[PDB]
Amino acid sequence: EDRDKPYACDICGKRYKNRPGLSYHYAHSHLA
Ligand SMILES: [Zn+2]
Repeated sequence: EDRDKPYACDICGKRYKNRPGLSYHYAHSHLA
């Protein structure tokens, strides 16, 4: 599945199949 969903958020570990999916999570998650 690290083949199918090779990208991951460094804070929560959520896995993503595509970079734009992670990009959106990264932009808006885990903020004050
Ligand atoms: Zn995260």
